Amino acid sequence: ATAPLDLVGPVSDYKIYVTENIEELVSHTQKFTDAVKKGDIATAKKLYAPTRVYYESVEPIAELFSDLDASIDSRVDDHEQGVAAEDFTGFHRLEYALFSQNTTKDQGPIADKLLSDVKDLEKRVADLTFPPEKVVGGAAALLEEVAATKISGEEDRYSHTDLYDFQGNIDGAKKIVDLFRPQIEQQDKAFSSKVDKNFATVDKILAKYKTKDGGFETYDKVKENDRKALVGPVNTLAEDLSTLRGKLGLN
Amino acid sequence: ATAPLDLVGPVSDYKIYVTENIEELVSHTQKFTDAVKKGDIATAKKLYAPTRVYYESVEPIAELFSDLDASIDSRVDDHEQGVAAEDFTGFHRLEYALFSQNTTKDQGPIADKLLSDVKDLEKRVADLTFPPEKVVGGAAALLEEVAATKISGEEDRYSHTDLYDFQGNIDGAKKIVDLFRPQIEQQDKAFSSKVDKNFATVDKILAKYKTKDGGFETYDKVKENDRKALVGPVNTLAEDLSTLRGKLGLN
Repeated sequence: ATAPLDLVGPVSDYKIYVTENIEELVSHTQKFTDAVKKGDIATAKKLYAPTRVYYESVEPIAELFSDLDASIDSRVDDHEQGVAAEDFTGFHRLEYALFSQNTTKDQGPIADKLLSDVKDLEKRVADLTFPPEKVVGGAAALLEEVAATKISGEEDRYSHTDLYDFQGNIDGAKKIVDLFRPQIEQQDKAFSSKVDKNFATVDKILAKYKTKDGGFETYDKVKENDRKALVGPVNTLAEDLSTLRGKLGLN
Repeated sequence: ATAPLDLVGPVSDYKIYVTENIEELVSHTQKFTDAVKKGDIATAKKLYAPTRVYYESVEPIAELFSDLDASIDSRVDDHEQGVAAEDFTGFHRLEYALFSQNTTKDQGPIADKLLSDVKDLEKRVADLTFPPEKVVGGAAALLEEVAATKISGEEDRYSHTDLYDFQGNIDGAKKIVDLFRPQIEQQDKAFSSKVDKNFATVDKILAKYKTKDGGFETYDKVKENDRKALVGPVNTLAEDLSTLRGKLGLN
């Protein structure tokens, strides 16, 4: 097995990456929740998806905090009581108010809780010794999440900003693969190029829906043939990435 | 003496009719909310629409208590926050849990409040001096509600039991027309025959969707031809019935 300290290079660089994304998450969530508290629906809607990109890019770490992640990011699908669940809070609760209902009424406390929760997450990440097995395992976890809910447009059922989250997951996974390139190369000379090709295929389909202002079209614009073309490469990436924990001597 | 055709007669009889329906509403609501608290989803679903018929038949009086009516019977449409509104309670809040979400989780307090609210309504109706203009105008008020939400199937957006509510509104309006028939036919017997024929047309179409028990098909079963055939009679009735207050000197 591989001693975690032998992976300090890529693990340290990943914590720097996660920390930078978390700093941006906090600053964007401050602005997003301030807009909600101020009743500025248009500004809140514009900030929603760009803010979430920073969370979706660091899911391998955020999901280590199971209850906090649920507070920040649970979907309607996660609640027996649906949209009416008292425990349905965070981004998707505000997504419903802003995009389906066009309101900020009584959303102030939900916005305040979301800001408090992301500031909590920032502190927990600062305190965290990053386990390389969770980092390395995180790329496969991200691609499994893409396969489960993002290809089908089931992450943002009211704003339909799923492509922002999709691209964030992919970017967060590619970052992990890139950082561990030397360690992968020591055991498997062909692996990085194999996954790079499938990442490039996914990135090219996603790029068909980027906008000049720096965003994405809504999910209803994604053609059925592009949706179908994503399934294969995403599944092959998930399978390939699922071998890395073992290959690198972490489990 | 009191004249034999004095309006104190039919208004008294309407309070009896409303009182009898509210007695049934309380007993059925007890059984409906008991099932919700028990977790018996199948029984609660079967009791939902027959319970509501008694409320829908007396809406001219129930809607005089604005906050109570909202607590018992508001729709998602009535809430800026939609399904997540804390003040979304009563029949349609439980309708969402039972029919959309297939759950009774945490619905106990909502069921307790619905039973308490209909018991409140029962006491308020007993204490109420019925305003004769609200009684006589109640037939038009009910037909306007049919035209606004029942004919288009927008009353029960999760259970789709709108035909029960449709028929209940129609029956409650026909009761008012029948009670004031002696006074109306003093003034305009041709007008009364015109109203009866449109009621008979509506009842004949609705009867096409009755089931073997005193039930109705769900709204999706209503053929588009039968929907368009309902539109004319309902709108003629809404206009004709809007003249009753003036015909009886209550404007």
